[PDB]
Amino acid sequence: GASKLRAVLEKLKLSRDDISTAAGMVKGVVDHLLLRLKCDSAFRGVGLLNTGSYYEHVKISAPNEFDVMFKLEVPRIQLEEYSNTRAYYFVKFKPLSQFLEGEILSASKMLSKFRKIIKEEINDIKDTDVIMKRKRAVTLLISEKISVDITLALESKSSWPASTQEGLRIQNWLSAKVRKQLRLKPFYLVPKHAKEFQEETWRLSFSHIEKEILNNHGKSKTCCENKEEKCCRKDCLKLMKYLLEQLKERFKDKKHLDKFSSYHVKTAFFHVCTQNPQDSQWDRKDLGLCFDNCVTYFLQCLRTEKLENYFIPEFNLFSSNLIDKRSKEFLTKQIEYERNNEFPVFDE
Ligand SMILES: CNC(=O)c1cnn2c(O)cc(-c3ccccc3)nc12
Ligand SMILES: [Zn+2]
Repeated sequence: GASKLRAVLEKLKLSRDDISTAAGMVKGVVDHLLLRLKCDSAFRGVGLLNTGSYYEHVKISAPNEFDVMFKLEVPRIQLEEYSNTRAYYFVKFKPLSQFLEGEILSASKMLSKFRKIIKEEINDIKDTDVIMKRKRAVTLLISEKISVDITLALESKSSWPASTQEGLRIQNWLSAKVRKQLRLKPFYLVPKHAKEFQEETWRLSFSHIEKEILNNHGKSKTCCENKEEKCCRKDCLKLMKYLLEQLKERFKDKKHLDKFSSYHVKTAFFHVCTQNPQDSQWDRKDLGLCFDNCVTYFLQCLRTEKLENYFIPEFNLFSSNLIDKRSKEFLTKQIEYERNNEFPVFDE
């Protein structure tokens, strides 16, 4: 039974126009900020990284909340893996000379200048109302409705770090040909500190590869281009994302589900895609059965405390050090109740 699932997808489709207009406001303000940022010597090669839920056509809800990524090409860089983390690194070289705190590029000094130019650029913009919310990377408020989370990401056209070597298991699904082509693409580093925290580390980002895989997702090149070749991959991800957002909303006044994100759902989704490489395993008629494997796999990750990063196999997103067992058990309790009662949180 996919009735309640198909119902939700129709309601989610109704949010498309509001999200689209709101994205229009954000594209306006962001194109402006990038024009002003490009003036500074350090942020010369700055550009918009067209990655995220919106460009991947999976932005389910919240038109008043957008995340934007700013790429900055860095020339010949050297990475030093921090404390065997496989995801966190120090950026060494091998225009950013001003931000070097030794031989290591400072995340803090880099972000400070970024925050400084952005702060300076939002007072000069009078056309639309734009306010900047203080740091607690950079958050804007367009008109007085839309919030924009702005992330800075370094771009490296180098070969991917060794920790990714056994990641991106798309060979039997998307082909080895595609895996070779994808790994030839750059890789990003977002400033994220790691526990000790180490406020000088950078985390690996493959937002662009997630987009490529989501927007060209079948074994067949003509997947979702004809009546006979329609699949339910994207619809399963949209439903998983919506399941977490609804439960997170239902229990906001509890605080358990705070540490869970759409990235956990997306990672689990790519794992299920690897397990079911055939387009025939994703038939539109089988949506109920397909979403049930997604729910089921996700629950196994919660129980076993094992959700490996799709690109970095050794990095566990569901580690006890990141999410406490009692929180995973609450999320399990709720998802199982929902599945058992024909998803009451959907019509909610
Ligand atoms: C909770 N995670 C997120 O919200 C989130 C969003 N993008 N992204 C991402 O591009 C990478 C990772 C990540 C987190 C830990 C270790 C390895 C990779 N996380 C994210
Ligand atoms: Zn498809």
